[PDB]
Amino acid sequence: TSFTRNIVGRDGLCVDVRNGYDTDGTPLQLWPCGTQRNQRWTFDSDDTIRSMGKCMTANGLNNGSNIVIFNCSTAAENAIKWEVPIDGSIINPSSGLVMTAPRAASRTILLLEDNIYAASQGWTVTNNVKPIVASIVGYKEMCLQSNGENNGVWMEDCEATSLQQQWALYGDRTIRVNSTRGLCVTTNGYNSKDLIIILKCQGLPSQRWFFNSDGAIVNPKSRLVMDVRASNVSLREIIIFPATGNPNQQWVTQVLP
Ligand SMILES: *[C@@H]1O[C@H](CO)[C@@H](O[C@@H]2O[C@H](CO)[C@@H](O)[C@H](O)[C@H]2NC(C)=O)[C@H](O[C@@H]2O[C@@H](C)[C@@H](O)[C@@H](O)[C@@H]2O)[C@H]1NC(C)=O
Ligand SMILES: *[C@@H]1O[C@H](CO)[C@@H](O[C@@H]2O[C@H](CO)[C@@H](O)[C@H](O)[C@H]2NC(C)=O)[C@H](O[C@@H]2O[C@@H](C)[C@@H](O)[C@@H](O)[C@@H]2O)[C@H]1NC(C)=O
Ligand SMILES: *[C@@H]1O[C@H](CO)[C@@H](O[C@@H]2O[C@H](CO)[C@@H](O)[C@H](O)[C@H]2NC(C)=O)[C@H](O)[C@H]1NC(C)=O
Ligand SMILES: *[C@@H]1O[C@H](CO)[C@@H](O)[C@H](O)[C@H]1NC(C)=O
Repeated sequence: TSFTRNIVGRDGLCVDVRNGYDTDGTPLQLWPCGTQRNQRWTFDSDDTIRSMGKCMTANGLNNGSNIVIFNCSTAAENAIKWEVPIDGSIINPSSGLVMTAPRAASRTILLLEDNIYAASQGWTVTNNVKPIVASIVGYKEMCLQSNGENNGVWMEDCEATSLQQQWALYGDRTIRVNSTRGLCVTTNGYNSKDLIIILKCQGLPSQRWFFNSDGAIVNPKSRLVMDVRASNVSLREIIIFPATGNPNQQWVTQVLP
């Protein structure tokens, strides 16, 4: 079967066929999300992703190769097949390379690159082109809360009026301070017990997260998950740690009004 959606990525911008041209070889880029046909992507059971009747195509299968639109019947078969890993990557199976936005700006051209699980490599296939705004409820039914740039995140009693408990879940798989959307939940390293803080969004692997089906919030590069340190909310420390399924690693999003 087939179905059509937008594809939201870095900084909440959308995958867009540049200038709305359908000529073979036209690059894909980031552009602010809308309803224009050059942002509407049809996913077919043959693993093609189509816009304006043509296919998302790797113009080469090397690190740094450009991704373009191209006639689906004349492109190389290997170059038009894509899958959508549950962590939000868009992968070309033949090469193993993944769709990447190398800069945050509008008009950045999308490339196939080595998978480093970067936030620049995160995408969401959806008709809602706005970030989802939610509280993140965890251990002891408390809420995850921001506390400024460079500072730790930590747990507090949930309050409908606390803006610092309000998170924008962006299409690039970043978790952002809703009121200050240039700031990202960031692990301060990839090792167990590294602290989770807020830092300027930079596309990094340390800023990419995945909400899995076991109630964990996973950092794909490290493999490790958000953890209320020592099950002790008074420490005011959230770390990354291996997944245990314990109550201090369970989370659920609660959509905000
Ligand atoms: C695949 O392409 C990437 C983008 O060109 C390479 O990473 C980039 O390497 C640049 C130096 O050549 C570096 O200044 C860029 O910031 C970096 N981009 C990022 C953020 O990944 C990548 O090169 C590998 O990784 C980089 C960071 C260095 O460690 C290089 O020595 C590595 O070769 C390319 N991968 C390969 C396998 O060449
Ligand atoms: C993809 O490239 C194909 C090969 O060049 C195009 O099919 C060819 O379209 C020609 C111009 O319309 C037509 O004279 C040829 O007979 C046909 N060739 C073959 C081998 O089918 C194709 O065009 C689409 O498909 C054809 C069948 C017609 O329906 C066209 O009007 C379609 O545009 C190219 N696809 C696209 C979307 O451009
Ligand atoms: C989250 O932050 C967003 C962005 O600042 C807030 O959305 C703005 O809200 C005002 C008032 O309703 C609107 O007029 C703007 O159009 C909104 N902007 C955007 C870009 O969406 C939002 O209210 C915040 N809180 C929640 C719960 O979503
Ligand atoms: C939790 O952390 C606080 C703050 O550091 C500390 O005073 C308290 O003793 C800890 N509780 C436990 C059970 O370790």
